[PDB]
Parts: sequence; C-alpha cells; structure tokens
Amino acid sequence: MRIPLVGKDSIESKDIGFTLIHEHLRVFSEAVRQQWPHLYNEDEELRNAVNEVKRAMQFGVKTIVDPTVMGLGRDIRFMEKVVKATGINLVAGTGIYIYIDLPFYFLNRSIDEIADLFIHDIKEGIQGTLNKAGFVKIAADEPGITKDVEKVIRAAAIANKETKVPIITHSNAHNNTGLEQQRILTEEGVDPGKILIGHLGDTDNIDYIKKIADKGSFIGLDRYGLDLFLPVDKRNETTLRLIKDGYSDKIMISHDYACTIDMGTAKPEYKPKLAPRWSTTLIFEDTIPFLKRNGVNEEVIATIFKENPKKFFS
Amino acid sequence: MRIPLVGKDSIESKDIGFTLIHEHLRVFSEAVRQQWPHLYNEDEELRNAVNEVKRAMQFGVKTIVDPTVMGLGRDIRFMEKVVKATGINLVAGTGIYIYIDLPFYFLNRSIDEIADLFIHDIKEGIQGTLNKAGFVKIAADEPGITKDVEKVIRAAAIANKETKVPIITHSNAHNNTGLEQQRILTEEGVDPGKILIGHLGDTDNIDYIKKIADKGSFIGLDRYGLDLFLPVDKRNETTLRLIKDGYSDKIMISHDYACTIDMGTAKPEYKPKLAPRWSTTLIFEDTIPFLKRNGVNEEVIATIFKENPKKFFS
Ligand SMILES: [Co+2]
Ligand SMILES: [Co+2]
Ligand SMILES: [Fe+2]
Ligand SMILES: [Fe+2]
Repeated sequence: MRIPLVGKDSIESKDIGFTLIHEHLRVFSEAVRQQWPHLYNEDEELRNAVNEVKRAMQFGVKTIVDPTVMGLGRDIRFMEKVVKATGINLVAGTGIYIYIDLPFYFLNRSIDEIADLFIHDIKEGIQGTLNKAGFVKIAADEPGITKDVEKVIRAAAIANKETKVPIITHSNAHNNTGLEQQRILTEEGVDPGKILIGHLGDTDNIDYIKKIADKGSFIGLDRYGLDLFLPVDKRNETTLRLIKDGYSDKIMISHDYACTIDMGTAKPEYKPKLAPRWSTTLIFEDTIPFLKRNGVNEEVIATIFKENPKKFFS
Repeated sequence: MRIPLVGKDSIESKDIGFTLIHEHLRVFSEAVRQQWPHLYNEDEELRNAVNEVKRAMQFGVKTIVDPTVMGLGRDIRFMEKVVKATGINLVAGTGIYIYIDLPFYFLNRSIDEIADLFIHDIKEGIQGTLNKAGFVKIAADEPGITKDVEKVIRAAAIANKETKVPIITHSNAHNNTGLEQQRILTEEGVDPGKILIGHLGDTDNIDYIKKIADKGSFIGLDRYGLDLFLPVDKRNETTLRLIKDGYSDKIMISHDYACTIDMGTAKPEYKPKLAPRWSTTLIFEDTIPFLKRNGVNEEVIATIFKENPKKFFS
C-alpha cells in the first residue's frame, strides 16, 4: 500500500512491526565477483542469510531494511529467495555506495541522469523485476564529501522529492560527513524527518550525535557488534545517555550485520578480535536487556523499534 | 604452444601475423551494468563488435589484443561470440584497471592474493571457462601512483615472473606514470622487453617517449583517432620522428577503439568533436599511407605490426 516489499505485496507503514533498520543479507564487490566467480559460493551465501533471518524472526523481528545497493552487490533475485524461504518482510533500496569517485560510466553525466536511475528502481522495479525500491541509500566516509559523493547526495534528494521514499546514509562518525549529508539534503528540500544519518553509534561523542538529531533527522546507532568501530559497552552507555536526555524519538538501532561479506576485513581469523558477537540478534541478547535493567520503560523500546521506523516510512 | 586465444587452440607467437595490440570489443562499468541492465543492449553490442572486427580483417588484421579487464567490463563469453562470428585471433588478458583505490574486496588482502587472481586466469581460465589470459593489464592515470595502484603493479610483476606472459599498461602521458610503471616493474625483476607502456602517443614530447624506449620497453602510440588526447597529424609527426630516429624496434601502434562503450564521454553526440575518425581501420586509411609518403618502407611497417607483437609475446 505504501512500502514496497521484496516478493510481497506492499504494506502500510503502520504494519511494519518490529523492525531492524540496517542489516545486509549479502555484500560483495560487483566487479570482483563478475571477474573471479571462483571466489564465491552462492549455496553457502543463501544458507547463511536464511539461517540468520530465521534467528531474527524468532526474536520477533517482522521487517528487515537492507541497504545493499550499487557498490555493495545488491541482487534482487537473491533477496527473493531469502524471503521465499523465511517469510520476512524485506525492504530493498536503490542508490549508490561510493567513498571517492563514481564509476567511469558517470563521467560527463548529470545529477539528473543519476537520480533517474534511482527513480527507475522506485517506480519501475529493480534489475528487471517488479520488486521496487523503498528508499535511497547514499554514502560518505574518510575521504569526506568529494565532488562525486556530493552529486550522489543531490540525486538522492531529487528521488525523494519525486517519490517520497526516505533516505538512509552511511557516514564516518569522526569527520562530520553525517552532518554534511543532512545539510545538503535539507538544503535540496528534503524533509529532515525523512533522513537516517548512519553509523553515528561508532562514536561516544554525544554532542555531535545530538547535533544531527536536533536538526530533525534519525540517528543511526546501527553497528552493534562491530567492536572495532566501538565496543558494545560504550554503545550501550551512549544509547542510554541519549534516551535519558530525551532523544528516543530520534534513535534507531541495528547491527549492520552482513550474513556473508567478501571483504578481507571479514576473514574468520579476525572475527574474535574485531566483532566476536556480531549478528542480527545481539541487541536481544545484550542491549535491550541492559536498557530494561537500567530504568528504560518498554514504551521506549516500542518507540525505537516500531514507532520510529513507522514515522520514517510515513 | 605459446599464446592462448579466445575460442581457439593457442598459437606460436611466430604465427601472430598483422596485429592490433590495443583494441576493446566492449567496455562498461561492472557495477552499473549489474544494477541497471536497462541501460544496455547485448544484441546491438555484439553487432557493433562483429562488424568493426570484420572491417579490420578486410584490411589484413590477423590478431587483436583486447586489454579489457576488471574495471572495464571484461566478459569472456561475449568475446567468444565475436570470435565465432568473425574468425579473428583474439588475445584476452587478466589484471586490474584502477585510478585510485581497489574495490572493497581487497581491504586487508596481500599483493600475493591479487597476483593469485591473475595467475588463476592465466593458468586455469577466465570466468569459469577454459579460455586463458595471455597477458596482464594494469593502469595509472591523473592521480598518479597511489598505494593501491602500486599494489596492482607489483602483483602484475609476480604474475609475469611466474607465467612469463607480458604486461600491457595504461598511463597518462603527461604525469610520468608510464616511466614509474616501468621502473617498479623492472625493479621487481620484470624483463623490460615484456612491457608495453601505454598511451604514450597522447604526447608529442619525444624526449619522454624515448626515455622509456631506451630502457627497453615497447612504447604505446596506441590511441590513433582520439583527437581529444592528441590529434592524428600530431601523432603522425611524432611517430615519423621516432622512426627516423631509429626507434621502430620499440614502437607499437593501435587505436584503443571501443566498439561499444558506456561512459558519458563516449556518447555519439561527442564523437564528431572528440574523435571524428576514430576506429580500428584509421591507421590503414591515414597513418600508414602517411608514413609511406614520407619514405618509410614496407619493412618498418612489418616490424611495428608483426615483429614487435611477436617479440612481445615470445
Ligand atoms: Co554503512
Ligand atoms: Co588505456
Ligand atoms: Fe551497512
Ligand atoms: Fe584501452
């Protein structure tokens, strides 16, 4: 009715239920998998995603929002198979994930041409299917807001204005890329309440995080388990502080888990050190119980995982 | 034997015949094509490649070397189809084409892991087929020798020392990247005679061009027709001067034509302005006749287009 779902009829935002706002079923580099397929195994990848999703559902997760887009190996037909096997509500997205420059395809191409690609995914469908994009994903990281990064941001604003789908971002918590994404998007006419600034939970700099929330956007405390960015304990402490300071209606929580990911950083012998407890269920095992025994009312849990995602997609 | 060909038994390097050392059957950004297939037309692309190759063969071209690798949309099965329809000898390669950073896949991966990918293509086959790579292609441009660019250059050296296949490079004629590529490769123990420093025809600075030939590598006067980089008549005067100065033993000539290319810069609109006479038969129409009118004999032409490619692959 409003939010398109992979392999399902669209639904009203009020029916989204308990939601994980940022989780990846599978991530890979398009060019590498295309050039060297021997490196990948789809059977395992599907099995890994299906199993992970089933664990999440057993904890009550009703909807998963998967911001895998161009540059992370979005594959709508893979996503269909996971839904087919699990029955999860899956929201797919459109957009471009870059840190520095766009692919050469985009040389001498306008921001409008880029926005047109996103709009195609939202109105027509993804990768030749009738599965439609429910949001736009954009990124910026250590390199900052480069020329191409900015062009992609402004294209996302155009797509939002045309289709009203919200925007999810990837940012670096330590260099103000998040605040800049927000500024540019809102200058382009995007409603601040239609923006989730991502990976802000990677820092304990509470003052910076509040600055984005005060400007009306959702803040992504969304990498629970990725200790190399910030340990779980510190994340919980920051989350609790924000809630106590009255920021629960701006907070969104997730793991940014990748059921399978091809980056060398994700090698098995690195897990114990970088992300020992990383998964899509960590928050049920740690974060939520922690909050409840620290004076946080159930109503606040309901706000973060149900109400906020609802408003976001409304 | 010696040189592996797409869709054919390998051949002796002595039987390579008249060769175009740098031409592309098709170029595209892997990620863009994968995410937005609606932008592309396989049937038209095949038609374009087939017809162009046939025109080259009518002018005596026996072998085409196609340096389309990761980052340029290498597709071995598409290459097979063109071979079947034309009968051309086609040499495919392996390697990586980047200007700044490697794909995220390579985060926390060694230069050895990279080399292993090249050696896989050379020894086992490309993209799950039995078509083997006959050379390694690497690149550097305006941004210069970045850390990741340098990593790829060294992996190419490993692949060459292991398998003996030659290396073809892409460089920017104005920033010393070509000379730097040659230095790094030779320091790694690569035979200079197994290196083609590419795109040197983009400049008329013969002092710089000669510096590379003097160190033992082939020089790529390889973008005939691409006037936006350097107009035909200027390339001709440079080519002629080099021959007159005795450098025909290091000279290689080609067009770097792309029968189909998805970059905005290559739109049909811009062709008349940026590269009006660009194609795989330009050197037969203009360059070769021009050299002959200026006293260059048949032997020199045979040296450039038959003998040099032979040495390169020996
Ligand atoms: Co991210
Ligand atoms: Co090139
Ligand atoms: Fe993510
Ligand atoms: Fe080329």
